[PDB]
Amino acid sequence: GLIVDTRDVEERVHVMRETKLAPTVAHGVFNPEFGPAALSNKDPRLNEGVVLDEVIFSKHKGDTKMSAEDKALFRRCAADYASRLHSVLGTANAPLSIYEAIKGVDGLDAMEPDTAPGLPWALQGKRRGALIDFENGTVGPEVEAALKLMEKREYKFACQTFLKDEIRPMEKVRAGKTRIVDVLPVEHILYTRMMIGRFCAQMHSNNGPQIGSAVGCNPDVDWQRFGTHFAQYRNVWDVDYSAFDANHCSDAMNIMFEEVFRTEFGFHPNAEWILKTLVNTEHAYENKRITVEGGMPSGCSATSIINTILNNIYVLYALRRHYEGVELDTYTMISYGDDIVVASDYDLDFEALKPHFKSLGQTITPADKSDKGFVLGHSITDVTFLKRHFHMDYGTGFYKPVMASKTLEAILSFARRGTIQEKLISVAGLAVHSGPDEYRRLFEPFQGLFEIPSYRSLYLRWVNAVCGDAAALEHHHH
Ligand SMILES: [Mn+2]
Repeated sequence: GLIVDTRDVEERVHVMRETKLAPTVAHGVFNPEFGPAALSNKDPRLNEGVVLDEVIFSKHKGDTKMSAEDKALFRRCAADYASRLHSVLGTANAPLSIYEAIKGVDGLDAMEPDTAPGLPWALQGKRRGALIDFENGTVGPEVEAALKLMEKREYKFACQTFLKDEIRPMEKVRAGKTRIVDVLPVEHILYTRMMIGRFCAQMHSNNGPQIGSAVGCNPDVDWQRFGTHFAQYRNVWDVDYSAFDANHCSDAMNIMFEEVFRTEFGFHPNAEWILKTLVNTEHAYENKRITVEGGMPSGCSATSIINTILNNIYVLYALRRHYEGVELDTYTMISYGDDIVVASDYDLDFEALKPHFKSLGQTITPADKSDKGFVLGHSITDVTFLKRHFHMDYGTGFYKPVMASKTLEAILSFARRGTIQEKLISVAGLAVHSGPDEYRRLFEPFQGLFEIPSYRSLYLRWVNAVCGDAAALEHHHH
């Protein structure tokens, strides 16, 4: 994004906090090169010269204005992807009711009752529950008023910069690279869900290579589906971006919103409008108000879907900008936000695509260090996706999502107080695919103090999850 204005105002929107994460018993055993992100400039771990807001907004180094020709190409790619998307999902894209937007529907989680309400409510000491009845799925007069402004396209708002309390590599922690959540007003999230939540629900339910989206997938179940699909192709590329969300140019965002969320695909006219309010945004950090043109705000509602859609269009765009005769069946891919796996039988020169991604303001690099850039010949078993490898389970012959042990060690080394038992059961679901020896080793520090699921129990759970028929078939003989 391009920072076009910065000004100081009277109202100080607080951003500095103390971490809720503490080391666990596993920290002393694994000693990970990971720690809680700095949530304050006074944090002693920070390097000299580090000012949080400067580092946080340093990713905004311009809004790439695409040529007329490139925008035309982009719109064709956006429309072609949209065509695939709405062919698979259908056109049942009318607004959710206020009740449905709050309470959720099949394939769309309910709204969080006690997360940050955003501005100006945070400054007024009003929590989300003061504005919305999450039990009954109704809204108070303030939100009702705001919804009318959105209906009339007169609604304006500021985003609240919220520091992400999370574990990061210590290199990034000390550099002040604390990630953020751009907290939009609760009514904006509500209306966005009203406008495109039905579409988002359908995206989740139809996740896969066909629509190029893994959003709403269950890695336990879907690694078999994804792994088997990508194993059929000669080439598989693990592509990485740098600041994917920040570098979405306004042209790309606008054109995507225009082609994907058209009224002819069942959307209300304000679906495009409310999405377009994400393009030029004002961000509150303490007394500073920073206006950014371009880039996707780091939200938690429709952000992953939007980023996933753009990722799909980018690949089509880049390939078509370099090669002639490129269509959606020239390659295959799946994406979750910035994360992406691409495959094709064609020897696609991904190194040569670099400048074409650059015309979108995006910088692509291979997942591995840089073996003289991108290369052909890699398979599904070489790549990572959602921090998970595609490994073959010897017991079943199904693909399983295997996380690196150092990742799991880092995850296990920290936790929010009072949540550890819950976290361990969750992480056990991730760790089971590493095998019984590694599973045992990872949870050994917690044995006795907490209930650790048996490897056996999680393996059997997984077998049925990935293939119920296989689980059944194993009981045919004594
Ligand atoms: Mn990657």
